[PDB]
Amino acid sequence: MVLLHKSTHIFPTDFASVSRAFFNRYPNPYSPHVLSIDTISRNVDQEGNLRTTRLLKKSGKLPTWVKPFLRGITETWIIEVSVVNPANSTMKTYTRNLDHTGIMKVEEYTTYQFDSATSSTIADSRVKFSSGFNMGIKSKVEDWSRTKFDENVKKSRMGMAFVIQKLESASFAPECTDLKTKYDSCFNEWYSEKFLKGKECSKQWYAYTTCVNAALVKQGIKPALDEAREEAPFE
Amino acid sequence: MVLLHKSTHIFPTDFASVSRAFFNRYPNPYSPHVLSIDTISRNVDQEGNLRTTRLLKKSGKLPTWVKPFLRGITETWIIEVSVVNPANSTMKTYTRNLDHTGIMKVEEYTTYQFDSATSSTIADSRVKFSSGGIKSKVEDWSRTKFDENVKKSRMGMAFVIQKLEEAIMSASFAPECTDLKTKYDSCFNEWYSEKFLKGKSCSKQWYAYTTCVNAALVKQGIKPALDEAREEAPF
Amino acid sequence: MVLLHKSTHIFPTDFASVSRAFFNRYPNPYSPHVLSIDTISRNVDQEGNLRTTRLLKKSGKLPTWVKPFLRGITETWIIEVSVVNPANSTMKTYTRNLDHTGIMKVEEYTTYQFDSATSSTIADSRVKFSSIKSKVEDWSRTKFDENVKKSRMGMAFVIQKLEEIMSASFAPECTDLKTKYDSCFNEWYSEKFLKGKSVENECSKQWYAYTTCVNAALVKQGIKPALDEAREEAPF
Repeated sequence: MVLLHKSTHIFPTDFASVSRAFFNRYPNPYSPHVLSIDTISRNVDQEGNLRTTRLLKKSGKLPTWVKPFLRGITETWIIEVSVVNPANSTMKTYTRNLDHTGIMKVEEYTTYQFDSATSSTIADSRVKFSSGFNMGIKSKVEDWSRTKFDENVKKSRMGMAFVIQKLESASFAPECTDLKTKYDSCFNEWYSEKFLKGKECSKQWYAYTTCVNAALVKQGIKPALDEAREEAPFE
Repeated sequence: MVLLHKSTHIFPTDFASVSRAFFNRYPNPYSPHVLSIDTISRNVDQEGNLRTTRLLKKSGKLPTWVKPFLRGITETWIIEVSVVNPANSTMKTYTRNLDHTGIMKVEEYTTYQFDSATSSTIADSRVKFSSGGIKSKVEDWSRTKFDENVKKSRMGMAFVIQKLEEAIMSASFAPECTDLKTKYDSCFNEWYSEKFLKGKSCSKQWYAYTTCVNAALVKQGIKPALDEAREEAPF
Repeated sequence: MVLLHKSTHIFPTDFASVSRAFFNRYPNPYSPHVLSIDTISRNVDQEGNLRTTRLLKKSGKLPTWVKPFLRGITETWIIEVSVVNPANSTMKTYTRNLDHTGIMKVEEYTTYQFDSATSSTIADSRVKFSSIKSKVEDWSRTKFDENVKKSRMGMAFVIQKLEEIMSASFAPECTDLKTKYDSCFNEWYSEKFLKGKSVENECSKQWYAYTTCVNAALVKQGIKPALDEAREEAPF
């Protein structure tokens, strides 16, 4: 069963601020379940657009309709894929869960564009919930999905606003966090001062990605992540 | 079965600040479950007192003792009724849930009074839990919920008061109404603080907003329960 | 079954700031479940170190594997024991749950020390969970990861706030007294004790009023025997 939801939020600020905030959105007080975020790949493609894949870990609980052994708190992984076009001031993002996909797959697409008439950045989100099994509890799944969607809409807008206002996070592998911080800082400067302006972090990136990959080898999620990295969600 | 709880909090500030904060208390980082707040009716009565009814939506979970089909995350609607007397610096407020009432009804009365002698505003709260073999469990649940609510109320109000004193908005349940709501609320807030509370005294903004909300409410399952509740006289 | 976890966090600030923040860490937006914190005992010992025992109450839920009547939201009590050596810029802390210990006991030790090479305060934490093995493991790992995050975010929040809304007593009738005591203590702690200038504050009147109130409330609480028992223990 497939359930679709959609939302629009308008940020009263420039595209550059919104996109930077996206890359720095966690941690914030409105997203308590997020535990870590790592950058898996990043490059500027030949067309001049930034392509990034990130991996998030969160705590959470499966719905009450699942088998009892699967109930309770656990950690889940999310892939996040994005493209930024600095010349057109556009961004597209996609997320999906990497685990529990037979029970529930939740995919979210968001596009960001600038409304010059109102000097604001428009974020249009579409979410697809794909539920595996029970039709007998259709209404319940529906209710659940709506509730999840509504919570996510709020968390997204509050968290982004928080970060935007602040501008004016851990690796899943603690031994990589310091390296991540060093890379992220380098990237943030380059992103704001060079890339978005149409105008450098190789050592920091190398150290960090080597650390993350060594950690990922030992993680059960790696095959699922590799598989998802094969997908082309924007195609 | 009826369980009663009471609490008092003293805000070390003036009535105007506390009352304004009440109308703008959400969102705040201490109340993650609140999803929207709408103004259903508002007027100054012939005695000069402000009468307001609002409608809140929250996410939440029913207690573990309910039927398995009812367990899990859901959304609930809350009615909020208030009277403000600016001459006497008093406010009274009442909330109750509109749905799930067969399982649990939770009613809260709060009075706010300015004590000029101690330069403080006293908030006295009373909560009545009316529950439809597991008495001790219901008691524990009610105590815990109450203690959580006391904390969230004082922390959230303090957060908002501090923001207003040193001088990110709430959603409508109907996203197509949120922008209209923001415009109405802005107008009201200015009138409330600068004119009403000072004894010196938004129709277009109100009209557009309320027309939007009512059109959305027609389509909501909660409308009959809301109408019923609006007939009640909690004070 | 015993499950062990460990973590390290480095705060880019001085020992005094980190230690003060520890005693004022709640409330903060990253720890929604904490409902109250009370000081049960405090003294400067003959060696010049601050010995404190505190009692925290939090809301929470037992794991899904417990009997159905025990499921659902509840309140739980935590003991927190600490020692501060201002001369050496060291602090050690210990927490454990006082109730439900037959189901799950969670003990955490944290040490704070100053790394002069990096001008930072190092916090080393070790957690022991004493308890469907895989499910318990998943639960413990998840709880640990959540707690590591809440601790670092909450501490950073409070440190930043003081560099640039108070906690409740479990007994509401004692909160005002607690605030008066805590304020006095805080001022002394930062201005005198951490600077090696005093082993005795002027907070005795505030302490007396507050502790008398708390103890009167504690007599009526089911947790008192468990608290007394835990206070007999010597975690360090």
